[PDB]
Amino acid sequence: SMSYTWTGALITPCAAEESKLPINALSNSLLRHHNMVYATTSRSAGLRQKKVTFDRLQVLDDHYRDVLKEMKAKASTVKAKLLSVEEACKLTPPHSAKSKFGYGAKDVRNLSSKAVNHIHSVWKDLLEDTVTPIDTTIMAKNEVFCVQPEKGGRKPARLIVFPDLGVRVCEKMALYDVVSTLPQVVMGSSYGFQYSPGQRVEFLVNTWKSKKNPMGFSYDTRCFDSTVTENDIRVEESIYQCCDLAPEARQAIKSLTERLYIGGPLTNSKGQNCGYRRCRASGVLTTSCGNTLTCYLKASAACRAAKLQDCTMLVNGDDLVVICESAGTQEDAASLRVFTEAMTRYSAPPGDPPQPEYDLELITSCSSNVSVAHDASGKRVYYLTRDPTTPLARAAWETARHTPVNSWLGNIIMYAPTLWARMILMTHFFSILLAQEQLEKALDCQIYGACYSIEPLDLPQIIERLHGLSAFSLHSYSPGEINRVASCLRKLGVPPLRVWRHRARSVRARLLSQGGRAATCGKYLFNWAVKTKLKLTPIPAASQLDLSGWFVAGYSGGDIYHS
Ligand SMILES: CC(C)CCN1C(=O)C([C@@H]2Nc3ccc(OCC(N)=O)cc3S(=O)(=O)N2)C(=O)c2ccccc21
Repeated sequence: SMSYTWTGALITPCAAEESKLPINALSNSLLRHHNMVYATTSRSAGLRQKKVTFDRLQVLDDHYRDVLKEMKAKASTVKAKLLSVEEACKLTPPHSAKSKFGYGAKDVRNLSSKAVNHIHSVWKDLLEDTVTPIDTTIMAKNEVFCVQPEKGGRKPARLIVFPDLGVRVCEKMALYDVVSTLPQVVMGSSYGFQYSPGQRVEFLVNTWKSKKNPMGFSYDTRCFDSTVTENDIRVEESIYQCCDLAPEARQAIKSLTERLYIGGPLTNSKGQNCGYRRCRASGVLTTSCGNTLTCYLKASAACRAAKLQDCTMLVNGDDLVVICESAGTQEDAASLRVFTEAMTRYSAPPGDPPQPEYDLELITSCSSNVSVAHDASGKRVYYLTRDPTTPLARAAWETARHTPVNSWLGNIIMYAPTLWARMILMTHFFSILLAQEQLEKALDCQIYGACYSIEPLDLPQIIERLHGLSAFSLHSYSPGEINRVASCLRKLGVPPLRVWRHRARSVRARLLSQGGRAATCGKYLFNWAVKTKLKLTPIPAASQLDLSGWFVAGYSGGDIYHS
């Protein structure tokens, strides 16, 4: 069973692709070593194709079937509803790719006769036909990274595979409720997407402390989407079908599974046949839910095979971390080899070889790790951080280019308590917003794969709600964290933190002069900058903002808009 077969036709871009970091008058203030930042293009698609194309062997034992039975029993308690055409239409992003059948995303959102009637026709076809493969478009992703020597230096572009807009709206009708509600029921506390950043830290810290002698490890599956087999996708559907569903929903789900999710023909941007997929499509509604379930199933069974004691898992898509009871250094090493052997048999072999870790702060999961700082009272506060290299490289790109998704805003929200987000990201971008008088302008960014329109003036309310008032007063960061940030700044040629402190005093003063919500941004987001701090009190506007739906489920690749 080959993950892909290829015709020879190239993966083509839809427009001009930039690989070199764009530079304007503002670039140098953030980053000096411009040659270190690059974007992935279709020119490296061939290299990705070779990496993602392989034979999958699967050997399924009693542990696997045992866990599946338990998952199905939980799934059987879920009652899910079909979305109406209108409800599905409103979940479509305004700038989502247009249909090849004579309408765009804005037509869908406006409930135009042409769009709605076509969607009805696609739905009718799904109910009637459960065999005919549905067309997909294959594209190379344009993503910004910093060069990383020993990784081959530069990573090839990721492959995105997605069906037509009409099909995407139909996916929503059939499965939006399922993928939003089922994962937490089946996986419980192990489902990562139910957690805000602070809630994730809470879960990780509490889990670590619950063990007598804790040991943890992240498990990196090599090219997870390609490891997903027809079996896996059919198993996922069987889980979905355990739900209390309308007969209509059951038919649509069965059809989508057979015709889209299991595999299908690949078409480039020019309309040429590129080949065939027999693995996970990155750009469907069930991608996040399917991957989390599949990873959870394989990992749970692998934990049993390895006889891991008092196991606790945390799963987000392909991203897996396990915390358990240590049996000793040699014993743990042996246990992880058995775990890896089990995962490999299930068709989930490792990329990075898994290693036991006895320091929670050194465990990276969802590209992030738990670190410790101190609040204004001097009390230890745990928070989520990461290596700032990619965030800052993407911030550099967004400084000189308008982008659909503003990664900097998402990074400020999710990493608000961090040294680097506060000192660099907040300072840099609020200065930009002040200069253009664009503080009031709402910006698009993605949280857990879903698109949100967010006003930067709401940041103090957002940060207070998610991270607490402590996020505005954190100090005395860990030596490891300080060292990592320092290494990043040297690498990228970012001005030292002392320069950022000086700049922040100016940014703060400007914001305070503006009045209104801008003054609140100055007071709260930049209280770290001044030597004599203010009191900091709860914001009345914070409880008014609707933050439900932010941390319920993952929707990466699912074409989801929540506003
Ligand atoms: C864990 C989280 C609190 C911190 C890291 N983080 C994240 O993990 C995500 C995120 N997580 C995640 C993990 C795994 C994942 O796998 C999807 C797959 N199909 O394998 C997809 C996602 S996401 O939903 O695309 N986004 C994210 O969107 C994000 C955005 C801004 C800032 C931080 C983010």
